[PDB]
Amino acid sequence: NWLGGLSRAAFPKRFVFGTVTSAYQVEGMAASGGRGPSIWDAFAHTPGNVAGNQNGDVATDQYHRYKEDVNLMKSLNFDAYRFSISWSRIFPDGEGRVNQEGVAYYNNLINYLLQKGITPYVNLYHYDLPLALEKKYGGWLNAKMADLFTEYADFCFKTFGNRVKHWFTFNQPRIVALLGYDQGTNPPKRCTKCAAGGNSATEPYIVAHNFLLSHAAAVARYRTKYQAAQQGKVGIVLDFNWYEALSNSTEDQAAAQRARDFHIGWYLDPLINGHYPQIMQDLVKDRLPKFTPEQARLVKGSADYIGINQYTASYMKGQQLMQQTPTSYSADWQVTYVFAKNGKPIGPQANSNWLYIVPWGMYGCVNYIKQKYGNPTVVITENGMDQPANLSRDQYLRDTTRVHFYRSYLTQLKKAIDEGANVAGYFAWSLLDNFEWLSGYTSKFGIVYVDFNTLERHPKASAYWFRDMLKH
Ligand SMILES: OC[C@H]1O[C@@H](O[C@H]2[C@H](O)[C@@H](O)[C@H](O[C@H]3[C@H](O)[C@@H](O)[C@H](O[C@H]4[C@H](O)[C@@H](O)[C@H](O[C@H]5[C@H](O)[C@@H](O)[C@H](O)O[C@@H]5CO)O[C@@H]4CO)O[C@@H]3CO)O[C@@H]2CO)[C@H](O)[C@@H](O)[C@@H]1O
Ligand SMILES: [Zn+2]
Repeated sequence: NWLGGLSRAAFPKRFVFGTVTSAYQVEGMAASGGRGPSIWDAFAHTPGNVAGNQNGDVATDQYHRYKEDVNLMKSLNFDAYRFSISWSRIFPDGEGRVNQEGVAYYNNLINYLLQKGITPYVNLYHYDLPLALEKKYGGWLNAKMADLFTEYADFCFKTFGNRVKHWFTFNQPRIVALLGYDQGTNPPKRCTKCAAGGNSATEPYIVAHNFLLSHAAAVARYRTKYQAAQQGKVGIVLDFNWYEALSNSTEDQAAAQRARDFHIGWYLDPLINGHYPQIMQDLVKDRLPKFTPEQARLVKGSADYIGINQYTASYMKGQQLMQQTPTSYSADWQVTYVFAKNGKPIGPQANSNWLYIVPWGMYGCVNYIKQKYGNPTVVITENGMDQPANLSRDQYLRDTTRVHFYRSYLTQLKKAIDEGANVAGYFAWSLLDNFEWLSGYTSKFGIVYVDFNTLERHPKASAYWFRDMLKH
């Protein structure tokens, strides 16, 4: 059977299923309704930055259509919806004056969700730093971001927190650090060679440190001011792809473990244990900022749950560790990526070149966190795959590969949960085809097809798969 034995009965009582979007990727009205620009508006409006010179000005127009989209998610039997608030739609300059029209939108969206029995899971930040803060403060390079972010979070808690009980601060700070400040391919386009300036060896570490301090400060504000009355939770969303040793050699096993530590441990060791991974301290040395005892104690235990975005897996090959002139965060790991073993690829690729379909990576990641970090409450906050550009509507709708993807990945998630992993929920990326950052509209991740000419929504086979799997 096409469900392959999956249903709500196959998961724990009260396990949460949802779909996910992010503000810039779906809302549209990017320069309307009082919204100020983000670093993504500026970046996407520069010729050559995004596929087809596309941008999120209109995107899926969820701003106008949100009731349609909520009706659709309810009809597909989801329990929850993860979306983000655009900082610059609330505070067009990132601080100071509140855009009341922006506030009204999120009130309307949250209220409709609740009216329809869909639980809002709300991200405060999803790459979309207000342009004004980038220009005035230097963005995430500036330790002052902790104060600026805390003040924004405080406003959101006060304004929405009587209704919203599930918050996330950040989405994938690793990718902000990597793409914004190591490779310089996402805004602010910083790197050692980059026109904007930068230093691929130092800035990714400064940026990560500031995300951690900002998360901790926002959570401290929630707990001391709002939580007694509101009784909600705040976590963080971190990407984690699985790393498997290419062989059972000491060097390959060490390499895979180094990759895990530089990828997820970078954030989870501070959040769970109050320090960076030992290997990162050993290899990165004075380029890795030091938490004071007070900061470390603020960061430790500051996530009520850990969101994990899980997509893919790689093999890892290792080498003797060597003294080397620092060049970048990526090069600091001293590992070699490998995508085949015994002459067989680890899995076929989706439309995105980085996205290898490897369902057992889901089990890898979930098991690893359970065993290493004392089984923290985890929520799978994104999982999904993409179709390419230029298909016909019907080809988009017959998304047989995506159906297989969800059945296989969720089977592997079920295996990990059945072995005792503390996973509380699962969210599909994405509800809708949307603006996929550098890929623009050339990458289709949705379980619902969006015709980008007419803006019409049409559920794909994977949407109906979820509907069948999730019927109550
Ligand atoms: O995209 C859907 C949805 O997901 C969330 O964010 C995504 C994000 O959009 C993607 O950009 C990001 O992609 C990263 C991959 O997950 C990650 O595996 C990949 O790793 C690179 C690595 O950075 C790179 O150094 C490495 O290069 C090696 C070469 O492969 C070798 O041949 C060469 O010899 O050596 C170099 C380095 O030693 O390769 C791998 C790629 O295979 O990096 C990607 C970024 O480039 O994934 C995110 C999720 O993990 C987001 O929430 C949503 O908004 C978004 O729409
Ligand atoms: Zn519209």
